[PDB]
Amino acid sequence: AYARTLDRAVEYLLSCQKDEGYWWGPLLSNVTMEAEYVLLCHILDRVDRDRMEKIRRYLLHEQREDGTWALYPGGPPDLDTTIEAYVALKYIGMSRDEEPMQKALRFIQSQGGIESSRVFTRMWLALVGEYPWEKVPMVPPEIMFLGKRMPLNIYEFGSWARATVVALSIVMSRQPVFPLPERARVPELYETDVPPRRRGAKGGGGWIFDALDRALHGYQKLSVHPFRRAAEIRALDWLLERQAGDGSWGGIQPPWFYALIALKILDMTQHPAFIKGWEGLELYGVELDYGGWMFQASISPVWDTGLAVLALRAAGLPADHDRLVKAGEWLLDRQITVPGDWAVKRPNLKPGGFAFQFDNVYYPDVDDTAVVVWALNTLRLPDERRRRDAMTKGFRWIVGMQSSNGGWGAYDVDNTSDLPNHIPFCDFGEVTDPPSEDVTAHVLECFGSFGYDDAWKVIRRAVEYLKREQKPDGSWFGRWGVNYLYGTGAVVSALKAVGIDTREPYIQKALDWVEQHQNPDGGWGEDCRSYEDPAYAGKGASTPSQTAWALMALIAGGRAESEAARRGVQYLVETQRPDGGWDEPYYTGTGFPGDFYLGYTMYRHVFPTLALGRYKQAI
Amino acid sequence: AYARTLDRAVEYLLSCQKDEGYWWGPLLSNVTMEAEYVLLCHILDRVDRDRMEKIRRYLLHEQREDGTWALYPGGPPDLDTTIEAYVALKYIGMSRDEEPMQKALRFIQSQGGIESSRVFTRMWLALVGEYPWEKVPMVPPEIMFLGKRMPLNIYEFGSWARATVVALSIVMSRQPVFPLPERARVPELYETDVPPRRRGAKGGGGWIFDALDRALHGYQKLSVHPFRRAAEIRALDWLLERQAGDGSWGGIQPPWFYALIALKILDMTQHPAFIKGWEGLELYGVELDYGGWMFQASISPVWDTGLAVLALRAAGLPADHDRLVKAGEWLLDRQITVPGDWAVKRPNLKPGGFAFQFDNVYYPDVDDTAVVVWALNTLRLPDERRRRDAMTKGFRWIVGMQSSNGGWGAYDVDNTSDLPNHIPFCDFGEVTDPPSEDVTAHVLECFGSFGYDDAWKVIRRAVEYLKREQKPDGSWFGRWGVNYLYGTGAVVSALKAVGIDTREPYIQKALDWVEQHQNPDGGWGEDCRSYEDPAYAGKGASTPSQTAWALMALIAGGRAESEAARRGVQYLVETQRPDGGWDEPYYTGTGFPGDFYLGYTMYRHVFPTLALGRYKQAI
Ligand SMILES: C=CCN(C)C/C=C/COc1ccc2c(-c3ccc(Br)cc3)coc2c1
Ligand SMILES: C=CCN(C)C/C=C/COc1ccc2c(-c3ccc(Br)cc3)coc2c1
Ligand SMILES: CCCCCCCCOCCOCCOCCOCCO
Ligand SMILES: CCCCCCCCOCCOCCOCCOCCO
Repeated sequence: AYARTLDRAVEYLLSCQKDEGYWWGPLLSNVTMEAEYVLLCHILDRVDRDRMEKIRRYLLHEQREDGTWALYPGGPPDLDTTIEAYVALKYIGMSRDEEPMQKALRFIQSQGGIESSRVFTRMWLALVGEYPWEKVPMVPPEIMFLGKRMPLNIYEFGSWARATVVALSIVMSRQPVFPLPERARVPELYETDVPPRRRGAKGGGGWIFDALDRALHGYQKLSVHPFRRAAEIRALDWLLERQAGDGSWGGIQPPWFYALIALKILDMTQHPAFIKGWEGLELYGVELDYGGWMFQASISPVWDTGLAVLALRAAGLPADHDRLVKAGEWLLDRQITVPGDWAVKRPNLKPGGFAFQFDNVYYPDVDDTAVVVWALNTLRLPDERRRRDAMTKGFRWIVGMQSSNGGWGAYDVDNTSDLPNHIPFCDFGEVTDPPSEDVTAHVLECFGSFGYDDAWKVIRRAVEYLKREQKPDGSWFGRWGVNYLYGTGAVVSALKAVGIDTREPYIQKALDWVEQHQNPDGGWGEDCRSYEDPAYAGKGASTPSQTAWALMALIAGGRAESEAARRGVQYLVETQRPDGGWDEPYYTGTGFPGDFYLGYTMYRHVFPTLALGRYKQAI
Repeated sequence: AYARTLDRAVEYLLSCQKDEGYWWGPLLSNVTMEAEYVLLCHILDRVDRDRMEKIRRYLLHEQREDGTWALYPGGPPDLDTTIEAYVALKYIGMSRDEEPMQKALRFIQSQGGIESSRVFTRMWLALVGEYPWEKVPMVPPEIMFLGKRMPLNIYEFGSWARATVVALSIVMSRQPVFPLPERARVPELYETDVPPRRRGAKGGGGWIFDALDRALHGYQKLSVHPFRRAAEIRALDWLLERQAGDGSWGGIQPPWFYALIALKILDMTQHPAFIKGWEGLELYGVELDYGGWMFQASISPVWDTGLAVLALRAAGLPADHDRLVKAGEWLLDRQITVPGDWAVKRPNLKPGGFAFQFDNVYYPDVDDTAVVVWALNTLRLPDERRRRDAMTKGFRWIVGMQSSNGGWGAYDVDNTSDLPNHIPFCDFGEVTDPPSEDVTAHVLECFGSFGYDDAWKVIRRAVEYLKREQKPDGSWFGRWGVNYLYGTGAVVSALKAVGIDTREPYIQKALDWVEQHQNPDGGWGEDCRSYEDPAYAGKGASTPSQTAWALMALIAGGRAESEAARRGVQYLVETQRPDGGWDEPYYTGTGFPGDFYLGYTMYRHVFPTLALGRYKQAI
């Protein structure tokens, strides 16, 4: 039956593999990437008329009937995203009249205008002079003086927030303004009567931080700021030391852009670091066949490759298939062997992790490292020496990364401070990197492959963590993947792999929850709204990936030979395309719950293949 | 008569001009450049068999009958240079037997062996483990803590020494060893009976520094060096901030190589600065037609271009010649507009200088700046706006650069400390950058072109400086050009340009000295030995450049219509080649008096043309 579905999915995957031996699907997000890019180009005075064009098609192409842009496809209109896209277009050439500009503007006004947008959005506008800097939450260079163990030192922030904070302190230190031509000024963003509905800090704003900010804005007005000169150079040096190989900073859009702006501010346009950071941008860009151009928030080569392998294996290909060897070899050359920001909390821990992107040595993450190591553990490569060795380093590193609650974060250990969540500046996404169910699950499943079972204390401490984090209805939150279907799929699969008994009560209570959300069409789907409103948990249009996730949960829990089970397999078999792939018009990836969603292009092909590969196993 | 010589020389220079509009002659030095390169490659584990070959041909080709290499062509065998070349060859493949290896080896031994070589040479050997680190003068990272105004803070060193000191403190901090294969070990460098004739610090070694070093090597042995971690990072950041656009450091061989080694030491071979620093090297390399390959100690594009223009103008071409405009435009794009290390002593001084090489913004020098500005002053470019403006900036920068004694240094103001000259480490070349007669002269002649005569206090203070520095016999030392013929030529030409009276006693006493050293063959020549033994001052085989220098001195002093005068013109007119150029098998350039000499490839063509252009003027 499905066997053909598999043979067809397999050959399709293999056809997507690049020459070097890896897989690399693009990463989808929202238009703030390209919108901010346009603005960046203006700040750096490096505008390419042809590029703007391609960007205009894209922005428009992405706008909806109502004239707005959302975070995820088929989602509620987003203010910030729409404001930024609006300004972007007006600068590229559009007139506030044109149909699109019209629809958007009205939606923006019906929301309280610019005064209701996240800090970033107001900050960008502040940068081109369309918003007073005084009203933007202040982050001082002096934050660079806080010690390793102090309230709000930069290492109390998540890796992704950290670099941004550093780069920004330099920018906010100078509060520079790069005026836009009159043709693009957007005063109309204020022209509204609706009351400005301000978004506050993630965890609520104590009156302390409120005061402190006003404080800082006042100090900012003084004529002399002693040691500021030094605080800046401190930040700069911090940035210069960490620049990634591709010229980015962390391989993520934000800090990269801010860092570049900051160098511009410091008259360092013709310094090696600036030049490289600038040229690097192109690698993250993508030519859209309909004429547009988009910029990736980040890139997932390693990750894509890692899952690719595992899927193709669980599928059927030989642990030494010459095409998988190409990948295995490639992966080995990726292993990070030098200290990263994580060493600040683990000085005696030997380097051995992996990054998400191509060349980002200071920020390996547990998730990638776990999947990669495990994927390798399933291959037989020529140099069994290096494979054995690689694995062991990565493994040890993963173990040394385990946090205090027996769980695993993504980039740091016990990056669980609560302080950062209350600053006025932090009103978007996550700011800290605490342990999560999905990463912890992936780790356990990694160790699982090696055989380490529930006996080992490390594994237990972790299971205890998961057991305590389970939800009332028996599901598990999905931190980096939409959502409960993603998490529950992870945990169960993991627990199964570490020897735990699939028959336990809590396990059964999870599998039940799964069968319970199967859509009429036989598959499963969970919409990104499930982060904002619970009624959506496990509810949504069926997708190949999410279906594949629920299947893995079922296959692991023994219910492989179920109705719901065989039912979901049908869905995949039917919905598959002639070429072997699958379609998926919905995002199944999560950047920040409720704030930033991602579309992992390869998910639709790899997870269905891995789920099917594992079903063919249960028989 | 000579008119043809000029026409011929002119069209020749014009044929040497690159497309972009500049001139760029190679820079000759000695084999330690290529020898150190070989070693560098070994340290970085990046050896290209093919390149090694090209370097062997070169090394050999440069060796002399006696089996030694000298600093300047036709000079006494140099120990350090020969030791380094020896080791280089042995590593590339030579056997201690072969004729070349034998002759060299014996010369080395007849000198006390390795124990008689400069610090650098022993250090390089220490790096590959052929010499104990304990016996190498120690320079600690902690030097990074001395304040702006303190004994031996890094800004008390000359720009070229500074960067090296920083990069090295990191290296000496770790005292790393990169072993050579047994095949190349050079124990035989010790096998000698002759007493080791040790070279001491430039200005003498007080017993203090002697003790201090011993102190440091002791502290080096401790198990804990508090804050060293930070001293290193201070150095690292200092380097990271100053890397040049081409990836070099200062556009000079030394620090660039050391910095690269230092990054390697810190596991930063995957960092942008290193990759760029590494790829940058190729630009300084040069394919030799006989199969060899050489590496330039530095590059003189700006300088060459600057003089090229002036010569072609004084010769005759129109101030708006389309071919000179190409140059003028090019030069404008070169002006440095950001703070350099010089700002540490001139914070309120506006940037406006120029560098020697292509892209080296933190180290513009007075010499280049003066020649460039002045050369522009002689042109008529399309955008008279930028020309007017640029000049002004440069001018101001030059003025603000004048030191305490009315003289001008090269890179810094009053970089005249005496402390650095006594450290055990500093046994090679110059370590400080004090004012010199030639630079000061070039500056005066620059201003001179504008009009600013002796009235202006600036000019006077300077003339006073020169007047006091003149030698007993009426000559002027040549700091960056071999030597008295170079300096005296500069000064006199300058003084003439600033309105002074060529008839004065001291002026006449100079011109006389000139006429007095004219060689029988009608030309002038001064050998590089004139830095070690006075009997050589103004003595040596005639060269096109030095002849052209003495001519400018004579033409300026009114004695243009002299015997010696017309006599020297003959020399040039005759010795000139059929193509238009001139030959010059001798170095006329000076890096460090008595320690490092340079061959300016373009000198032989430009100065003769400029001297001839100025003779055609006196009629
Ligand atoms: C899929 C598995 C998740 N696991 C953990 C691997 C790591 C993935 C990379 O995680 C991120 C995490 C954050 C980001 C951002 C981003 C976007 C906007 C802001 Br504001 C800040 C960061 C852009 O790309 C990102 C990628
Ligand atoms: C011709 C005019 C001189 N004027 C002033 C312009 C500046 C020229 C650059 O001066 C230098 C000055 C020093 C160096 C070194 C060098 C070589 C060995 C060591 Br050790 C240290 C530096 C290599 O190249 C150099 C070039
Ligand atoms: C000069 C110290 C070299 C020793 C490196 C250990 C650094 C420990 O990391 C602590 C914080 O820095 C995070 C890592 O990325 C650092 C890059 O800087 C490179 C070498 O200092
Ligand atoms: C963050 C301060 C930036 C202002 C620096 C100017 C300081 C005065 O110059 C001191 C000497 O250092 C030379 C500066 O240029 C080198 C690179 O350092 C980068 C920031 O300017």
